[PDB]
Amino acid sequence: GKLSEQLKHCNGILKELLSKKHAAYAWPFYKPVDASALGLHDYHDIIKHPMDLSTVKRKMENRDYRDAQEFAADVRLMFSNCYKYNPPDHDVVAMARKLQDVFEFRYAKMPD
Ligand SMILES: CCS(=O)(=O)Nc1ccc(Oc2ccc(F)cc2F)c(-c2cn(C)c(=O)c3cc(-c4cnc(C5CCC5)[nH]4)oc23)c1
Repeated sequence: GKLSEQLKHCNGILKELLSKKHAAYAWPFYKPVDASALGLHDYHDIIKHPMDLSTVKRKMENRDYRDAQEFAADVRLMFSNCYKYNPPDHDVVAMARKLQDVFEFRYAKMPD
């Protein structure tokens, strides 16, 4: 259960993404997209591999990530699903972008 130095960094990023500091734009990402509740027609046809922060959290807490690139691929998938489904002017796309800017900058500062 001991994380590598790179995955400890990633755990730090995840905790920041889930923190009150980012909650104004992170909240739509805290749990899987409920397509039924939202009426997102054909969400699960268009999005083959759903992802959200609760999923990333589970993988990290269970020590299931093999490396940092796996973590980054999941977080990027979460954002790319959002951009792929939604129109460019939707509020959730703006929120995704704000959260992704936090992620990309912090991830880039991972010790190599
Ligand atoms: C906490 C997870 S949840 O149980 O599914 N709750 C939830 C609540 C609000 C969500 O997004 C919104 C953001 C802003 C807004 F004004 C409305 C939202 F539905 C979203 C939401 C998250 N993600 C990742 C998305 O990609 C989308 C897309 C949409 C969405 C809602 N209405 C549309 C339009 C029809 C296509 C554009 N898209 O809502 C979410 C989810």
